[PDB]
Amino acid sequence: CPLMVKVLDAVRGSPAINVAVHVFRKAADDTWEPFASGKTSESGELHGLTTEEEFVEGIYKVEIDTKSYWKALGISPFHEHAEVVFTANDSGPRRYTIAALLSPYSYSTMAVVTNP
Amino acid sequence: CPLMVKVLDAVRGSPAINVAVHVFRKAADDTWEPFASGKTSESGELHGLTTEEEFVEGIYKVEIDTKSYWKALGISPFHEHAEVVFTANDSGPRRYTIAALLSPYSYSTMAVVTNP
Amino acid sequence: CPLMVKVLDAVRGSPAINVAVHVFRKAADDTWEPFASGKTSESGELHGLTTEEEFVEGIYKVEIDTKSYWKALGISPFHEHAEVVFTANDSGPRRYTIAALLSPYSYSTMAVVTNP
Amino acid sequence: CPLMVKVLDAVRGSPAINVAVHVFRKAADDTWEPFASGKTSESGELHGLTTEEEFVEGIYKVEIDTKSYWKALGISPFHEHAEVVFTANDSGPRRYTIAALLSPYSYSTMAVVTNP
Repeated sequence: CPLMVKVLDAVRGSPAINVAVHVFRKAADDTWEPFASGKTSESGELHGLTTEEEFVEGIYKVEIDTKSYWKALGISPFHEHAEVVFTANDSGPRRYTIAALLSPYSYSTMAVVTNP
Repeated sequence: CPLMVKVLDAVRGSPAINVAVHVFRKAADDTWEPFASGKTSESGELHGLTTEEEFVEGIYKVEIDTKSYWKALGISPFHEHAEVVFTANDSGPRRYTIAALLSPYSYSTMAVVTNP
Repeated sequence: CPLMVKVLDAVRGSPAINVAVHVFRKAADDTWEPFASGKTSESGELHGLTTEEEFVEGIYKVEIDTKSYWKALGISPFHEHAEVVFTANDSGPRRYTIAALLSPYSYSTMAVVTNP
Repeated sequence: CPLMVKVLDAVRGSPAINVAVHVFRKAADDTWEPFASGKTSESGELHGLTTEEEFVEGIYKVEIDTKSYWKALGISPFHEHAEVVFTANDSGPRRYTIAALLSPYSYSTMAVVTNP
């Protein structure tokens, strides 16, 4: 559990279920290499993306596919996706929870970072 | 205009128009006394609530009638209203903008305090 | 667990620990009667406030004592407290998670409502 | 002015001044091509990015240099930058305001889309 993503739906007051999430890591040649992906569960949470060993220092991008979520609810949202870009593990291994609260024309995102 | 209120609708990506706003000031006996009120304009803003002379240091509450706003859109909301409670402090010249971003099950509020 | 409160600190990227929370329920004479209170744990969470039996239909106010939290960190925040006011259980018993994300001049609050 | 960006600082309750903002438009080959850029004004706003003629339908990215903003205040931030990605749609006349509310470990963004 060094990386967990949680997504909530501010319209329904619920977890955002079946939201696709793609994680990327910046490579040596400055491109975004695919790192891990998954979908949020019935709790709005996505666990198991990576391991402590694999989640090395680097610049990571978490891309939450909000448009597809809204569209399947009948809403035409503003954003294509929510993107969260951050340096990880640069002072040693940490645990990151990336949370997103979604509305059709707005989101917020928060990171909780803990040292195990 | 030392106090302005702005209300935005995160479902429709618009100003929140015709929202009732009530301002109170905490009295000596610790009750909330009516101070100012109005309805947001087409821009989601409510100007002209008070004056520099009248807006003395004290504890204020801004109550925003969110429930009625959502009910008029046919959307079931969580909150009865949104409440913003703060102390006004003389600390050189100051203007307060209270912003609220509304979703059915969530709101965020921000205060922007500036000196012209 | 019909009522849980979670508080996060957007400055530190952490749970907001030792935050006082007071819950009130609107009485028959339209006053706010004390209902329950507590403090957030090391996880930022406050569990055990009430029981399914005691948490009847009504209008509830959750008052999160944000000012005192900030002040003990050396920050002079804007708000006195964050207040969350809502009708509960009016279509039968539900479980409510009230979350707050705190910054010195801003907060957001979200409710997750589930039917057990 | 079909596109305006506003950036606010939730730690200090102020406009976020002198923040670099870069706008990109998605090209045919799926890369992000520079489109407009500037730095926020004393009001936290960036006006004059584009024109109605130039701002055709397409996918845009607004990148806000949050990290440099926080570093200048001596505050350690989580994100590399804040990114807002959206489709511009002709649907009668329209003006887009992209707002971002910044905290060290969190941001929220809102789009206000209006027709004069």
